[PDB]
Amino acid sequence: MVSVSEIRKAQRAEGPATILAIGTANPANCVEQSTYPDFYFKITNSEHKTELKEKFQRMCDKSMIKRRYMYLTEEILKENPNVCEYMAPSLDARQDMVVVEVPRLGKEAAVKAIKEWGQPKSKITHLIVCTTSGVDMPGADYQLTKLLGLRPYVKRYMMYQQGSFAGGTVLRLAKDLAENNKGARVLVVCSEVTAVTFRGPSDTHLDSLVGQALFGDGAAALIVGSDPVPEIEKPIFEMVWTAQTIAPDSEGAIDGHLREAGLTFHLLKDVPGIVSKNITKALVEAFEPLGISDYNSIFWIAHPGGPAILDQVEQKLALKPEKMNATREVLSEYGNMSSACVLFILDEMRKKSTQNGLKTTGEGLEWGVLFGFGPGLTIETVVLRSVAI
Amino acid sequence: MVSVSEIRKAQRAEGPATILAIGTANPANCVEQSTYPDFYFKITNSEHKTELKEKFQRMCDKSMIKRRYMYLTEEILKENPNVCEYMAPSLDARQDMVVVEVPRLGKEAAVKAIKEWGQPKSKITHLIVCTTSGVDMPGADYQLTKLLGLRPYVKRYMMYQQGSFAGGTVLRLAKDLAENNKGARVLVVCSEVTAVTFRGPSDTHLDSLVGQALFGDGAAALIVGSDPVPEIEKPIFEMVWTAQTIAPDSEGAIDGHLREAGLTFHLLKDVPGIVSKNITKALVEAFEPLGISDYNSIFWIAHPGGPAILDQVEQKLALKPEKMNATREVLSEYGNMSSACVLFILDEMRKKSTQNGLKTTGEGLEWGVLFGFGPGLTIETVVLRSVAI
Ligand SMILES: CCCCCC(=O)SCCNC(=O)CCNC(=O)[C@H](O)C(C)(C)COP(=O)(O)OP(=O)(O)OC[C@H]1O[C@@H](n2cnc3c(N)ncnc32)[C@H](O)[C@@H]1OP(=O)(O)O
Ligand SMILES: CCCCCC(=O)SCCNC(=O)CCNC(=O)[C@H](O)C(C)(C)COP(=O)(O)OP(=O)(O)OC[C@H]1O[C@@H](n2cnc3c(N)ncnc32)[C@H](O)[C@@H]1OP(=O)(O)O
Repeated sequence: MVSVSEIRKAQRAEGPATILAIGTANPANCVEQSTYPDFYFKITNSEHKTELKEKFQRMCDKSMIKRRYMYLTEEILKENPNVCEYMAPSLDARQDMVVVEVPRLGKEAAVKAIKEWGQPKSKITHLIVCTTSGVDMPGADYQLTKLLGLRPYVKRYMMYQQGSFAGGTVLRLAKDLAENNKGARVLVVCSEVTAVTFRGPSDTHLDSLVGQALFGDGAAALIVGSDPVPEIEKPIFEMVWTAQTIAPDSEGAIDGHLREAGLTFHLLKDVPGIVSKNITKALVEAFEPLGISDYNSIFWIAHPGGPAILDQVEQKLALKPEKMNATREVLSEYGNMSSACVLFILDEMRKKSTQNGLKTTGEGLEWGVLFGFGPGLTIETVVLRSVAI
Repeated sequence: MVSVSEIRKAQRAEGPATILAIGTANPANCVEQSTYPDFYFKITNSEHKTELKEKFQRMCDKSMIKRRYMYLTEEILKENPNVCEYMAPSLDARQDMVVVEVPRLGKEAAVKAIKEWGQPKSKITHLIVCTTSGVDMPGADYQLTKLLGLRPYVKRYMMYQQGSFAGGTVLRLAKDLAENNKGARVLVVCSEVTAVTFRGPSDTHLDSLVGQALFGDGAAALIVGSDPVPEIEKPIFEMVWTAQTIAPDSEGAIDGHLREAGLTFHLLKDVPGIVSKNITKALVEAFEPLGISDYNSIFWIAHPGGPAILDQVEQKLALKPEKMNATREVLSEYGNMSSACVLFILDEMRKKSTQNGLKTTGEGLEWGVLFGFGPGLTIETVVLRSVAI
């Protein structure tokens, strides 16, 4: 009787998964980067560790971040001395913060993205929620469902404790959800709060110190779907091919452990050099099949782990300086927001290109690449195409 | 120049995601249910609590569980008194145990599945790993890549802190991964270890007391793929349709919080009646399109949260007593192993059907249903088609 192949032909979408809307949010508290070392040493009761402040000064001076947005305020840190210490039991206080903040911030971003899209929220068929800050049951995907008033049957993908490469990983997942299901509209939400990682300075874990110079909060939300309705929905970027890989020789480059003292990050190798050394290989796996080899001829999105990863990739490939502008603007204005970062980048780029009358949303170029970098050393690759105007 | 539609048509698979191999593993420590009450009340120094202990003994005797496999032994518990109190700082100790044991026990289940499949492990293109115990960076997905030797460019989906419905989630996931990607072969691994949730008794927290009587350890692994190679690969079940919903009036029915004291679970509503009240809705969403209304003419796989879930569903629907046989038999031999449990039920049903010479792997019937139940209160539905012989 019932035929599965008829069911399967009727059930699937036909074209490429497309980004149809993008919206972001950050916590109100703006933290200036120039005065941060003072603030950070005072609030962590470390003024006396004079030599360690000099090193953080330099790290912030070199970060290429102007400001960061943070849920943690001095009023909040005053109330929490165990979080200002380098290693004290604090996971219950940090979880109370981030199980609420993560979905609140996520909701902000998602309302934005849904207004842009224009279409009834009841048409949202799937939800991906991604965060590296805290875990809970029901997850932030269930909170976000309630907060936004999504249908209770929305199909949910909760991606918890992912790491900084996961803006790449949510795209890679939405691609297949959108593409395999006719009519599917996926609401994608990356929301990262560093309240779980903030800790005091320690002269014997400089790698934790580097983290403290760079990470910032932010959420980004996307509407993803295949076969857009022309002149009703508005394609921004199309996803064409994706990959995930683990660099050779990179065991321990980036690890993070959730413990009683919260999420402690540990940098045990040369991340800038490991990305730069393996990005060519990623490029040729993505573009060799498209016949493209000039990497200045595609538009770029690269998670800005730190400025050094960017310079060292730019140097290695001979990218023109201009290739990393969008990526650097996002790093300057918001710091490293982990998984959300690459999505703020995509907004930046598409906004600048439209604002400035370029021919496509990918800086006037046809084909583009987004890279996610994080624990494992993992590299996520998504190949994009822009959309005219 | 380059055609995205020609790429999209060449990239995607053609037929239904199909389950091609299933392997399971459990810790070697076998815990008998009949004597658990005495053992647990002794190892947690709670033998004065006579009324409570009697309460427990009625839960264990009604559980319909004969034994469970537990990584936690007497020797381990004796080096972790913090783990035997109801609420003592002990997440660091418990994480150390599960960050290692989850991947360890998944590897055992995966090797078994890979061996049944018969093909080179380098043809594994995607890996879904699911667990409610422990979180870490790089994740258990990374550990299992390294541990099994999969290619470094295996596409990973690390599902953390999911809970007990996530046997359905991982199949819903794996269906789109396999269907949208020509040649994709998805290794699926659910591995659950109750070391994060094990704790002593408290008379003001009987809900926690109930999970202590039911949760057990275990991992199950699948190979999922579309367009199986005829006579080289061997289909066991096909997936046809899936759904995830949140039952109405169930906020806080199952909560789980990861804290400095480990994973604590809270039952704030009536789980067995929420499930039973909402299970018919789920069945008509699933089977009305298929023209099927008789719920005894399909085969059944239900997450056994506890035996009252099963008996209340059975009574609501007037299921013959035998529908629930494979479910019940896994409950009896292993207890509630959270996400892994529904996968062990597929294995049991297909092994019994085959061993007894029935016509299909779904007990001789064509169509079946698999249900996952857990935090939300969430209901995961997967519609399955059996395979001849
Ligand atoms: C969320 C999950 C996953 C994580 C992944 C992605 O986010 S932490 C994730 C990835 N981020 C990174 O890997 C950071 C990469 N590093 C950078 O971006 C940059 O190194 C920087 C912004 C920190 C500093 O810029 P520069 O490298 O241009 O400048 P410079 O080398 O003089 O840095 C000054 C301070 O070096 C500091 N320093 C910074 N990183 C250092 C490192 N890995 N090893 C040693 N020292 C380091 C030392 O104190 C150094 O020397 P002095 O003592 O002389 O002052
Ligand atoms: C991993 C993430 C996801 C979690 C989700 C799914 O796994 S823990 C969540 C899934 N499981 C459930 O949700 C609940 C399932 N409950 C059951 O299966 C059953 O009630 C049971 C096996 C525990 C007990 O069997 P019975 O119901 O047949 O028998 P009985 O009623 O006499 O149970 C004995 C005692 O259980 C305690 N008890 C158990 N559940 C109770 C409840 N909801 N409200 C009140 N009391 C309860 C009582 O002590 C009762 O009275 P005292 O004798 O005074 O005799």
